[PDB]
Amino acid sequence: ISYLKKAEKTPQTETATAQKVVTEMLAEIQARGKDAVRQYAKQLDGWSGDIVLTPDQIREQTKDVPAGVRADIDFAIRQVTDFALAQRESLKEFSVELHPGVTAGQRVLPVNVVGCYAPAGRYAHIASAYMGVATAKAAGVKTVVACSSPFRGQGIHPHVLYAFQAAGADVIMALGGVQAIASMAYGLFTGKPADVVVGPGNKFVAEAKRSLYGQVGIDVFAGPSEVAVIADETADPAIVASDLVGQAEHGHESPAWLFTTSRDLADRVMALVPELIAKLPPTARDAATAAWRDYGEVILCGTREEVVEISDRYASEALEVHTADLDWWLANLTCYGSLFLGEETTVAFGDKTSGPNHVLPTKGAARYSGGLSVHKFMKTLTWQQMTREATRQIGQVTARISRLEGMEAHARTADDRMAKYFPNASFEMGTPVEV
Amino acid sequence: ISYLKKAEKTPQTETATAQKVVTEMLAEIQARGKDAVRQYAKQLDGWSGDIVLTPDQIREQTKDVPAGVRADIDFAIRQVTDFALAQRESLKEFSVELHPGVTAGQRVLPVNVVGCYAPAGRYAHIASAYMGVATAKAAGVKTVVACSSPFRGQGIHPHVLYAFQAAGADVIMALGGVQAIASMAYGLFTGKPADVVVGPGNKFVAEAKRSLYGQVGIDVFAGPSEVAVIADETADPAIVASDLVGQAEHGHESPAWLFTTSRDLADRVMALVPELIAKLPPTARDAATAAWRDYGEVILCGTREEVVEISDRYASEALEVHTADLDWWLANLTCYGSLFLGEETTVAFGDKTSGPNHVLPTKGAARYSGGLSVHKFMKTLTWQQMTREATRQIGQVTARISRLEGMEAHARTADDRMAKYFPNASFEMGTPVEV
Ligand SMILES: NC(=O)C1=CN([C@@H]2O[C@H](COP(=O)(O)OP(=O)(O)OC[C@H]3O[C@@H](n4cnc5c(N)ncnc54)[C@H](O)[C@@H]3O)[C@@H](O)[C@H]2O)C=CC1
Ligand SMILES: NC(=O)C1=CN([C@@H]2O[C@H](COP(=O)(O)OP(=O)(O)OC[C@H]3O[C@@H](n4cnc5c(N)ncnc54)[C@H](O)[C@@H]3O)[C@@H](O)[C@H]2O)C=CC1
Ligand SMILES: O=S(=O)(O)C[C@H](O)CO
Ligand SMILES: O=S(=O)(O)C[C@H](O)CO
Ligand SMILES: [Zn+2]
Ligand SMILES: [Zn+2]
Repeated sequence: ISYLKKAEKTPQTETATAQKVVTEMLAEIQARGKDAVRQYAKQLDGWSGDIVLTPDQIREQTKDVPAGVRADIDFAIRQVTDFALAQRESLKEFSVELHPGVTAGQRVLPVNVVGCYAPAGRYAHIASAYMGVATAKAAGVKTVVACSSPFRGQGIHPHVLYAFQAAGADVIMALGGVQAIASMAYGLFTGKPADVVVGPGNKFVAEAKRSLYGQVGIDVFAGPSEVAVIADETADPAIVASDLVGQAEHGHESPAWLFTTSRDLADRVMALVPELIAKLPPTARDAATAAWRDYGEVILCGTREEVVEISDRYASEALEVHTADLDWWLANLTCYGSLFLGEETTVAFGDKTSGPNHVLPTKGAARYSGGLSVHKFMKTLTWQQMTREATRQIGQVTARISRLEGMEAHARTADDRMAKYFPNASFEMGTPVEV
Repeated sequence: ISYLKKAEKTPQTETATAQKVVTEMLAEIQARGKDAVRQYAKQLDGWSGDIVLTPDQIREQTKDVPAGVRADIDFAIRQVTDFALAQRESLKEFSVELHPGVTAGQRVLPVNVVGCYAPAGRYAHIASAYMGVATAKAAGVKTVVACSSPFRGQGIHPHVLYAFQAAGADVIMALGGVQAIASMAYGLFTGKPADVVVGPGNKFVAEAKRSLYGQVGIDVFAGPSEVAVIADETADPAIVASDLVGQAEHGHESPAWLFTTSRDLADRVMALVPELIAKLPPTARDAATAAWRDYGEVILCGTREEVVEISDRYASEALEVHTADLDWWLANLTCYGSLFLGEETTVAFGDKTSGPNHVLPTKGAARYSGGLSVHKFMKTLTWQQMTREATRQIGQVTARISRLEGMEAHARTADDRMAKYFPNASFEMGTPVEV
């Protein structure tokens, strides 16, 4: 295992800056509520307008959105919705018998209110807007509040707004960043605090969601976008290089990783990536140049197993696999947000319209979670019921363990049932706690 | 809706104290690592022994655990495992065709390393020990690190230790509180950082997990225990009262709630609870007296619908239902951690040996999450693969949407595939970005 390109910075590098800003802003917002948010909206995003859009404003701001644009977004919404409904079917309710007379089961219930964030800064994240909202509706969530940042010194990008509306948002707000996340968490402006807040964003957005976990549920830590490509000698260096640059344009902090067993592939890609970046237009060129320099990495490995080991350690948001024997890679990789098998599909496809959600774990979160999905909006709750007969065993065990732990009042709830249901039975219910 | 008893305190009252302590302690542990943890163990828990238990120590400390105790714990481990294995079956892998030629699927994979906390302070939480570890093993997790607080002069309570060992823990540490949670998160002492940290504890433990979310996944915010009872005129006040007192003994901060449509039931319960508490031994009496006084509430409602409304808003960790027509309540209740239908079962049974997990959401977390389960250790990841033909539709939509967003490099990954796979095709790929 050898690093042909090592990065100066990682997803961890900017953590402290993000956490500093978020701690300050959240303190302010907790203390000063809506006034703090309007002021942050003013000073950060130059926004003095109304925050909650009326139906009139939405209609007005999207009236001129062309039919061909709407057709593309509607098509994407359908793909996302279809995959979401398939995922919903994968998680089932059930009941079982355990000890005789003990019935237990699992209920699967949607949350009531979701807040969805769609980012807008360098780019306007049209696709993010339907990724959150369409998924929440597919999960059967009753109320969906959606926010996106005022873009390029104006309001919500009209195509983001269209995405939100067509995906089924009930409330739309022109709010960005930390103040958006906090507003949705606390129910500022709407009076409807979210049960779950979802959606991608820069390091401040992702840290704000992470800090507010508890107050709300979340999808996943979904910060500056990442990409890894696993490639063997069959891979096409021109396509690999193209794919790396594709995510590098997200911004200065987006890492692009190449893991390969072919030095010839690595070398060609390392030559091609700067060339591809130089041909980009200004904003993308600016982002990708910094990202590739500071965060880009290339790792040469000797075997497939070493690639797997490295990939799993990196736990990339998105992982492309351009190799032979794709079944082996599906069977063996274990840590990634979203997997793209073979050359034909690619991350940008997943980003816009493949179907599976693009809101995905960054900064190692793929070690413990997949991305936004209907699963993040379903609660899996347990229920149980017993016969009186079942409590003969369950009760005596409960009383004895409870007493071993020191929990006398717990044990008495079992004693009381035994005395009531079976006044003639006599069991070892454990030595009463005296201290 | 009338408050026959209104609480002066709620689960939210103590949040500020918890956060202050946790912020300080986590800062110290980030700064000083193992040195801070050894210092906290000495100063908070009076422990200056080794932290990681050796195989010989475990054998030696569990050698005189009687056969009767072992049989009860083993029976409980069986019930938890049985229900866990059933829950595991409820979440399926799948693949589907979306747009023709687009294959997308869901992989369900266990995390690599889990940290389990079993509390020990007022009481020694034997059941908590198997709740975490047995569930992790049922999920297929290969490495389980297990911690419990030094209890009453010694290291880990011997019965907690037996539970950890019999449930299948790989590493066991004598370590409590925030320092335990932190150590498992950062892999201190073991060199094995957890992917997910689970387990219940006091307000500091729960806040530490919440604050470390991101570094690790977690189960849920599982702080000071809560109980709610729904009762109608059919309920037995002696049992209801016993059950409320059962959970109140957990500590000064444990809320016990009664929601009822019967005033007579309410009055008898309110008379009984004090009498029952007075009959408890000192530790439990002290805890329950304060909990009932400060946090206990009793609410009278006119209709079942009002009871559901109020129950859903309280979102209790554990919810007993002593009513007629239990199917209606199962159909209509939406916010609770774990549901106990009918009088026969009770929270204490679920705590020790019913089967469903007892590590459950507090402080309103049941609005967005169920308790600890195999689901908290299973990652739901997505994969996809495409034919070249599929990329004709998917690629053109990607390129157009990308360019609408301003993301030119994204669009170029589609352009490059269209040129390679279909050089003679002419699609609208969008106006290239110039800015
Ligand atoms: N992980 C995932 O699934 C996805 C991640 N992303 C990432 O989302 C990010 C989007 O970033 P942006 O374009 O900035 O949009 P954004 O919407 O995340 O950020 C814009 C907001 O952040 C605020 N902000 C910016 N700098 C600030 C500062 N220093 N202090 C306080 N507030 C500040 C702005 O005022 C505005 O309110 C990119 O890094 C992109 O890669 C995008 C899509 C999916
Ligand atoms: N929600 C759930 O599913 C469950 C909740 N529980 C709850 O767990 C709790 C256990 O509480 P404890 O007996 O305290 O056990 P614990 O193990 O949670 O707390 C003991 C540890 O906390 C530390 N600690 C205590 N006070 C501290 C302070 N002021 N500053 C710093 N560290 C401090 C101690 O030094 C020790 O390391 C109870 O409230 C119980 O109701 C128990 C089982 C299940
Ligand atoms: O490009 S998008 O903003 O649509 C999604 C992003 O690539 C995933 O991090
Ligand atoms: O009593 S236990 O500590 O075993 C579980 C507790 O009641 C759940 O909050
Ligand atoms: Zn992207
Ligand atoms: Zn209990």
